[PDB]
Formats: sequence, C-alpha cells, structure tokens
Amino acid sequence: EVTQRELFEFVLNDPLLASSLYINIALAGLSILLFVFMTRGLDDPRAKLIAVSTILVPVVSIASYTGLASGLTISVLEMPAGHFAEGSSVMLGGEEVDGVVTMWGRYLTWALSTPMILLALGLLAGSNATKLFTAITFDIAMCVTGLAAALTTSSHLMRWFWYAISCACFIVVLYILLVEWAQDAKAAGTADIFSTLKLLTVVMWLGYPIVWALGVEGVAVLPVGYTSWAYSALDIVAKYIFAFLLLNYLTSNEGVVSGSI
Amino acid sequence: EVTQRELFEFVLNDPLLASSLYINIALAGLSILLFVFMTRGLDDPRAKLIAVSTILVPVVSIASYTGLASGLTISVLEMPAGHFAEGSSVMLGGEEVDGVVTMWGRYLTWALSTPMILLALGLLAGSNATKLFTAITFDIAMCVTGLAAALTTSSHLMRWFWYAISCACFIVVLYILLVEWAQDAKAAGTADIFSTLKLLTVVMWLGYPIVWALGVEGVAVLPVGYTSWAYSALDIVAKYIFAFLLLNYLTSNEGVVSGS
Amino acid sequence: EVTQRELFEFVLNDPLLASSLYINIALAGLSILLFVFMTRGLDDPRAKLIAVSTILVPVVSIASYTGLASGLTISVLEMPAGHFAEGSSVMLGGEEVDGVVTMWGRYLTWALSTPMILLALGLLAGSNATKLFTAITFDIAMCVTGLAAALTTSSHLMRWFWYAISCACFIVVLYILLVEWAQDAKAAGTADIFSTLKLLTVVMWLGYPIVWALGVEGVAVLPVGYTSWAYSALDIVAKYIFAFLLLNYLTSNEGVVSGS
Ligand SMILES: CCCCCCCCCO[C@@H]1O[C@H](CO)[C@@H](O)[C@H](O)[C@H]1O
Ligand SMILES: CCCCCCCCCO[C@@H]1O[C@H](CO)[C@@H](O)[C@H](O)[C@H]1O
Ligand SMILES: CCCCCCCCCO[C@@H]1O[C@H](CO)[C@@H](O)[C@H](O)[C@H]1O
Ligand SMILES: CCCCCCCCCO[C@@H]1O[C@H](CO)[C@@H](O)[C@H](O)[C@H]1O
Ligand SMILES: *C/C=C(C)/C=C/C=C(C)/C=C/C1=C(C)CCCC1(C)C
Ligand SMILES: *C/C=C(C)/C=C/C=C(C)/C=C/C1=C(C)CCCC1(C)C
Ligand SMILES: *C/C=C(C)/C=C/C=C(C)/C=C/C1=C(C)CCCC1(C)C
Repeated sequence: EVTQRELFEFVLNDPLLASSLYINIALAGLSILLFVFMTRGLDDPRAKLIAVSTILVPVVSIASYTGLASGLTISVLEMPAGHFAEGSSVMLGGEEVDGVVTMWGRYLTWALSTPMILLALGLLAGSNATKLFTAITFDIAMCVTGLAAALTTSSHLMRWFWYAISCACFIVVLYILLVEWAQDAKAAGTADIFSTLKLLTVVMWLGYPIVWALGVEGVAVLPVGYTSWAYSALDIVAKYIFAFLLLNYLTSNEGVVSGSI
Repeated sequence: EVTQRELFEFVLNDPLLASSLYINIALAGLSILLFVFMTRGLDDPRAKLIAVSTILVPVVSIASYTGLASGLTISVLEMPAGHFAEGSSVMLGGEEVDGVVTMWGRYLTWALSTPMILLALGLLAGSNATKLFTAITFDIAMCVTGLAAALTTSSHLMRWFWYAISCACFIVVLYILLVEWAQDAKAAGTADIFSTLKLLTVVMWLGYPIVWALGVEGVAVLPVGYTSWAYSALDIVAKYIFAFLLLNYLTSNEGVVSGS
Repeated sequence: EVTQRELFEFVLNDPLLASSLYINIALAGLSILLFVFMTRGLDDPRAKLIAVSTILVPVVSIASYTGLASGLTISVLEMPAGHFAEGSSVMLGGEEVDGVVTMWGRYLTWALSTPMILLALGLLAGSNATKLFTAITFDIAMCVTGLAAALTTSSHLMRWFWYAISCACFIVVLYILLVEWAQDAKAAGTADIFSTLKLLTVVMWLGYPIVWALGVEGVAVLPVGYTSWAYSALDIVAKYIFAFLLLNYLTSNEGVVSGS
C-alpha cells in the first residue's frame, strides 16, 4: 500500500533522515568535480586506472543516495517476532503503517563502491590479480549477504545468520588488506601511503557492522534517523575523504605507480 | 494488481507495440544465425573475442525483447504530479487502470548489450585496459541511472535529475569513442572501419536520450507505441547493422586485428 | 499476500523440502572449511586463483540456499493455461492459496556459481581468455533465461520458448567443455584430471534441464518437494564433490598449474 511518493515525503519532513541523505548527494557531487580536477594531469595508464576506480566511488555514491532520497530503494518491512524493532509504526501518507522504514538502497551503494575502493587500494599496493579477485569477490559477497540480512523478515535468527556469513566474508577482505597488501606495498614502493590508507579503511569499515548491530536493523538502540546518519558519517570518511587522500598521493607520485597495467 | 498475462495480452491487440517487439525478436534471431555463419572462418583468438562480443549483442537483444513481449519486464507505473503522462489510464484485463505501461525491460537490454558493443569497439581500436574499464563502467552507470529515472514515481524533478546524471555518464563514453579510441585505432591500423562504426554508434546512441525526453518517459509527445518503435528502430541500427558492418570487416581483415 | 515467514514456515514443517535445503547449507558450510584447510599450503598465485574460484562455489551455495530457506528468494506463482500445474493450490500458512511455491532463488545459486566452476575448469585446462569469456557469458545467459522461464506466467508456450533459448546457450558451453577445453588441457598438461572433471560436469549439468522439464516448472511429474531434492542432489555432485576433486588434484599438482 505504501507508495514511493509517501516514502519520498517521509524522508523530506524528517530533518535527520533528509539531511543524512541530501548532504551526501551534495558531497558526492562536489567530490567528483574536485577529483576530476585533481587528476587532470595524469598520463600513465596504470595511474589513470587508479584514478578512475577512485572517482567511481563518489559516482556510485551520488547515484545510490539519489536512489534512497527518491524513495526508490526504500521499503517498509515488519521485523520478525523477538526483533527489538518488532511492532514499530511509521506514519506514512496519512495513516499508521506497521514496520520500519528500511533503507536497503545503502547496500547497493556498498556493493558497487567497495569493489572500487579495493581495486584502487590493491593497485596502489601492487597486488597481483589473484588477491584482487579474492578481495573483490568476498567483498561483494559481504555486501549482498548484508542486504539479505536486512531484507529478511521471516525469522530473527535468520537475520543474524546472514549477518554472521557477511562478517566471515569481511574477515577475508581484512586479512588481504592487513596481511597481504601490507607486504605487497613495500615491494611496490607505496608502503607509507598504503599503510595509512589501509588503516583508515580498516577502522572505518569496522564501523559498518557495529552500526548495523546497534541500529534499527540490529538491536535498534539507534532509531531509523540516527542509524542513517551513522552510516552517512562513515560514508563521508570511508569514501570522500579516503578518496581525496589517495588522489592527493597519486597526483604527486604518478611515476611511483606508473609501472604497467 | 495487474498480471503478467494482462500486460502480455495488452502488447498483443496493440499493433505498434506488438510489431516493435516481435520484429526485433525475429531480427535478433536471424542476425545470430547470419553472424555465426559469417564468422566460422575465424581462427585468431583476438579476432574471435571481437566476434563473440559482437554476437552477444543480438543474443542479449533476443532474450531481453522476449522479456518485454512476455510481459515479464513490463510494469504499470503512475507518474508524479506535473509529469505529462500523469493522469493517464490504460485498459488491462476487464478494467481501466491508472498509469503508464512502462517497458523498463529495455534498460536490461541496454545494460547488457552496450558493454558488449563497447568491448567490441575498444578491442577493434586496440584500446588499453584503462580506457575499456572506464568506458564500460560509465556506460553501465548510464544505463542503470536511466532505469532509475524511468522507475521513479515520487517526484517529477527527481526523474529529470536521474536523467542528468545518466547524461553525464554518457558524455564520458562519448569522449572515449570520439577522442581516445579514434586515436588508438590509428595505431591498431583500424582507423577507417572504426571511423565508420564510431560515427554510426555516436549518432544512434544520441537518439536514445532524445526519444526518452520525447516519449512517455519524458514529455510524452510520443505515445507508448511510438516510443517503443522509436527505440526499436534505433536498436536495429545500433545493434544489428552495426554488428554486420563490424563482422563483415573482421572476416576479411582477421590479420589486422590479430594480436595479444 | 503470502509473506516471507509463511514461505519460511512452509519449507520448515515439510521434511522433504526442509532437508533438501538445510542439508546443502550444512554441506556448503563444511565444504568451505574443508577446502580452505586443504589449500592452506598453496603458494603459487595461478594455483591460488583456481582454488579461490573453486572455493567461491560453496560460498555462493551457502548464501543462496539460505536465501531459499529463509523464504527471501521464494515466491508463489500461478501457472498459465495449459501448464500441467495450472489450478494448483498449496496452503500457505493455514489458508488454501492458488499457485505453486516457486524457488526461483535456485537460479541465483546457478548464475553465480556456474561462472566460478567454469573459470576454475578453464584455468585448469589452460584456456585462453576468449574461450573463458565465451563460456562464462553464455553460461550466465543460460541461467538468466532459465530464471525468466520460471518467472513467466503470461503464457505456457512462452515458458518453453525461454527454455529453448537457455538450451541453445547451454550447447555453447557444452561445446567448449567437450571439444575445445579437452584439446587445451592436453597442451596444458592436465588432460587426465580435466577428463574426469569434464565428464562429471557434463553429466551432472545435463541433469538440470531434465529436472526442470520433469519438475513443477515443466510437466510437473515431480512434486515441489521432489523437484527440490533432485536439484539438491545434483548440486552436491556438480558443486561439492566436483570442488573436492579439483582441489585434491590442485594441491597435488601445484607445479603443473603454475607453469613456471
Ligand atoms: C539536489 C537534488 C535534487 C532533487 C530535488 C528533489 C526535491 C523536489 C521536491 O519537490 C516538492 O516535493 C513536495 C512533496 O512531495 C511537493 O508537495 C511539491 O509540490 C514539490 O515541488
Ligand atoms: C553474533 C550475533 C549473535 C546472534 C544472536 C541471535 C539471537 C536471536 C534469536 O532470535 C530468537 O530465537 C528464538 C528461538 O528460535 C525465537 O523464539 C524468537 O522469537 C527469536 O527472536
Ligand atoms: C552482535 C549483537 C548481538 C545480537 C544480540 C541479539 C539477541 C536478541 C535477544 O532478543 C530476545 O531473545 C529471546 C530468545 O532468546 C526472546 O524470547 C525475546 O523476546 C527477545 O527480545
Ligand atoms: C544455520 C542457521 C539457520 C537458521 C534457522 C532458523 C530456525 C529458527 C526457527 O525459529 C522458529 O520459527 C517458527 C516459525 O516461524 C516460529 O513460530 C518460532 O517461534 C521460532 O522460534
Ligand atoms: C562506501 C561504503 C563502505 C566503505 C561500506 C563498507 C561496508 C561494510 C564493511 C559492511 C559490512 C557488514 C558486515 C560485516 C556484517 C553485516 C552487515 C554489513 C553489511 C553492515
Ligand atoms: C542496444 C542499445 C543501445 C545501443 C542503447 C543505448 C542507450 C543509451 C545511449 C541511453 C542513454 C540515456 C541517457 C544518456 C539519459 C537518460 C536516459 C537514457 C537511459 C535513454
Ligand atoms: C551449482 C549449479 C549448477 C552446476 C547448475 C547448472 C545448471 C544448468 C546446466 C541449467 C540449465 C537449464 C537449461 C539448459 C534449460 C532451461 C532451464 C535450466 C536453467 C534448468
């Protein structure tokens, strides 16, 4: 019964929710412009690959956040028995609707952007194709099983089982970042910048499953609006500032990563 | 709740709609047969890569069009206030239903076929991996944001914002075709044939956002039936004749494109 | 009206259906741990690429089967006129509901796992990029048109048309497996292991379109519960035992697949 328009209007009229969404559409757009400008002098094909992969992060982000803001990738789901958000109401259109406003579109943002973050980092670290393939495939599995968890309403236990599977995939990604590429970067001559970006990425990425657990999808100590801002704040650092820092290094060290595709 | 059968029946009984879909299903099938025949002499792995990528175009087209013809990838959507198609109704089953018959399945056709056209062109021009990656990623973003625009019913302005984002992605693809690959093709020794396929692709591709703006998705000067035929006509040229021209060149110049 | 919980409960409380799903979740899970353990000694990057691609098979399987078991990837569809399952009922929850419980989630299991099976096999056979690309693309087309067939309710004949398209794509994959990779494997020095894996794959894969035609999706001689177990039994072989065999060889011939 809930229409896209009703959800679009619910987001508007809800200061927290509206701001957490529209601020990122704005920051993503500005980031694209800034990043394109910064990388204008790049000529080496390998350097340009790192640049495009990084720039695709805010491109995916602006489109995906528009998906949420428009109401296209938002749904109202009723949580299963025992879920801390069970029996919640939302007030849409004009009546009280059972369920929780679920911004599942965020998982699309993650599924399409995290592979680009990983591609950029792997290339920076001088990774071989095997580790890149492993990091990217498990990263995608992580995001998709996370979406499945959020979309599951049949059983409370099932939701957390998906969450556990997602975490396991996340561990694969963390192992590659912390152990494999950490060492590869030394041979690539990007040890300093990779270690910094590696640590920044690990710290911020760890925040997502924590927010999931604490937010409306998990134990719900954080209401819908606050869960959204938690994710948007993480996104601002894990995507935009992260990309700005990587591009800052790249544009001053093209020769170091020049090599060959 | 409109059924898949009701939309399938709607396509039928509606001349322009039925013809625009089934004629492309038929042409796609015939194209695949012809292309397979045309390329049985190929032996070079690189020449064969270009050939398979090209043949995948009509393969995606026949499956995707069947998705539309069957009603599977069609939905009825109610446009937002201010949209020229808002207030429209359609006869489905035994009742009048509010909304517009939306052939969103066409976006699946484009999202799966355009990357193959780009891959064939890039390989032909001797493009490096970075440019191929750039062209294909932005091409997919263009098709997906285009689909998002067609699926947005909450706000008229939002629909056009998606449209703008999609256009920006399109500009990236255009730049690579017109500037980068045009130059790369000279080193690959395929400057002439690339020039022909490039001109064809750029002109035809530019037609899609125009049809979008004029059709039911946009200001609706073109009814659902004319919108479909407009897109179908473009597909015939951008897909089938494009593929023929490329394959006709490939089968006579296998030596030129042969490589790593 | 049918909720996710109702389909979730339908699977549970139905010994046949529940066993066919939850058993594969367990086998997939145990397989991942077993394979990771078995390959812990690999050092060569090419060998590791084959191992990870193979390991992703049970990874996709455990996630996909959970999608089915949870009810997330299951729907209730009413078959079209003429379909042998037309006018069927099921009793979702405690009410008699028209249609057939359709576990379309299986197609996601296939579309995501088969490419990994093919990439592993192709690499083992020392396939060039062209054949890998050809096999994988037509394999995905096969899975997606198969899904389209299962999801089509507008026409009985349309379902079989999709089926035909999917079969045509399957033939392409079979040709690469049986003719081309069989030859490549010789030059790669993996002829004997490939022969074993090739036979197992061709035989098991042939079973799916057979189960489709015989099950509720096709002529419906096999009820929903038996159709599920038929696919599950095939999965156990085409995925888990196939993976064990490939990995057992891989870890014993790391040097051969490395090259230099
Ligand atoms: C910066 C991103 C650009 C997207 C801008 C989308 C916001 C458009 C909001 O429009 C307004 O919405 C109200 C509630 O639906 C209507 O009552 C009103 O008549 C309409 O004018
Ligand atoms: C690392 C994460 C830890 C996972 C924690 C998951 C525990 C939630 C279990 O759900 C509960 O299970 C009961 C028995 O099945 C149901 O009766 C009840 O209604 C349901 O709400
Ligand atoms: C990493 C985060 C850990 C997740 C912890 C989630 C545990 C959920 C506990 O909920 C409770 O479970 C009981 C059954 O055990 C129900 O009877 C009760 O009604 C329900 O409210
Ligand atoms: C390997 C992990 C797989 C997860 C399996 C989840 C099983 C949890 C079943 O819970 C029960 O489901 C019934 C029907 O919905 C409820 O009536 C009952 O109250 C609830 O306790
Ligand atoms: C731009 C977005 C970024 C960098 C997103 C990162 C997301 C994750 C690391 C998400 C991880 C999750 C789990 C490990 C468990 C289940 C839920 C998720 C999806 C939040
Ligand atoms: C076989 C199909 C082809 C070649 C399709 C091409 C499609 C495009 C070039 C579409 C472009 C669009 C925009 C630039 C703006 C928004 C709407 C679209 C999706 C029609
Ligand atoms: C792990 C799953 C595997 C190996 C699945 C293999 C599936 C196929 C070979 C399916 C083939 C089909 C056809 C050829 C015709 C139409 C229906 C299908 C999808 C069942």
